[PDB]
Amino acid sequence: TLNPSARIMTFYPTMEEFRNFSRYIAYIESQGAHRAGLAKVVPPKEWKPRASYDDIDDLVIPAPIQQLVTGQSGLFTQYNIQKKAMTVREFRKIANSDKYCTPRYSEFEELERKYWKNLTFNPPIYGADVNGTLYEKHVDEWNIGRLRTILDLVEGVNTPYLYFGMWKTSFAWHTEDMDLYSINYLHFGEPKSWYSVPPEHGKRLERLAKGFFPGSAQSCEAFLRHKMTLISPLMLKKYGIPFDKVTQEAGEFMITFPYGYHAGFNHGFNCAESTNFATRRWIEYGKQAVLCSCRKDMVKISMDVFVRKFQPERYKLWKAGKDNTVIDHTLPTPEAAEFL
Ligand SMILES: O=c1[nH]cnc2c(-n3cc(CCN4CCC5(CCc6ccccc65)CC4)cn3)nccc12
Ligand SMILES: [Cl-]
Ligand SMILES: [Zn+2]
Ligand SMILES: [Zn+2]
Repeated sequence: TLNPSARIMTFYPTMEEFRNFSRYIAYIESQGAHRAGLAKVVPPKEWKPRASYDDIDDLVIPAPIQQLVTGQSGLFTQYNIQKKAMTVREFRKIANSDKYCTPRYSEFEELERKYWKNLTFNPPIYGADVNGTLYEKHVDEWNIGRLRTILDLVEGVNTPYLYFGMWKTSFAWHTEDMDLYSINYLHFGEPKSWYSVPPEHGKRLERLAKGFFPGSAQSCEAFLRHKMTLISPLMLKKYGIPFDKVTQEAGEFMITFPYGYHAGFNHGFNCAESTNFATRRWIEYGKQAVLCSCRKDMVKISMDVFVRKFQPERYKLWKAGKDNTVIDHTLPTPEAAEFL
């Protein structure tokens, strides 16, 4: 009944609302935010995670990736080529050069058309998965480095990663590892555009992708976890896959929800910080997540600790294999009770 449209919702918390992260996640779920699989949270103007970003020029990007894209007719495969380490200074120079800078554009629709028309040409460099934070030590509100969710019970899923983008750099269709939530903050720079498929329609996307990449499907059941498959919004529209789009601007947060498929691209030189987190609602998703058998650096979490603590009644039944729980993607987290 809440957000029946499953459209991306935007939230504007006051400084008071913003102070308790986990409570605010529970609040947005009470509002139906989770149904779209992606939500935007604009922080109060007074909030800043770092005073300035002018001291990061010598920050090392250990493994930049040149993103080679192959395909046609809205279906593409992205291949990553690891390049040697570069500084933020060397990266920003390449990002803003004539070769790699953002093209001239009026409306977003124009930039998006240029993205889908040129993604296979002039492969850009993505300064992705840099272990680190740009948050100052004293920042207690929405600190990606120290979120303090139930995911902390596990103790690279709890650690922050930095992503230095340039025009046309992309993230392929995927859900988070272990079908967890994620938080993404755009520290500075040019926007980041996102596409999302509601969790309730996530199996329709997987079936479509399997139909298009049968070689990839037979090799690995969870082949989208490789984060190599790019599918244009027009292909999604053509095959009746429901989706929504949103542009994230500097100083805004994006939340991805369990089993929320998302993809997107960077408009130009930017920097985003990201991590995974959990709520009590996630435990069932973690228990039922279809994982990637083959690829290296694929995250796996032992669910045992979570079932023992939050589902003790179900522990023996689940470990036995008799746990037949069916996930209702429309239900908010149990923590959302105080708002319902
Ligand atoms: O703007 C974006 N850009 C890039 N990526 C995005 C994105 N996601 C990326 C992942 C995979 C992150 N994951 C971290 C741990 C790794 C880094 C290297 C390593 C080594 C061992 C184990 C794990 C890992 C693998 C990789 C998930 N979501 N979602 C939304 C937005 C973006
Ligand atoms: Cl800069
Ligand atoms: Zn993601
Ligand atoms: Zn695999």
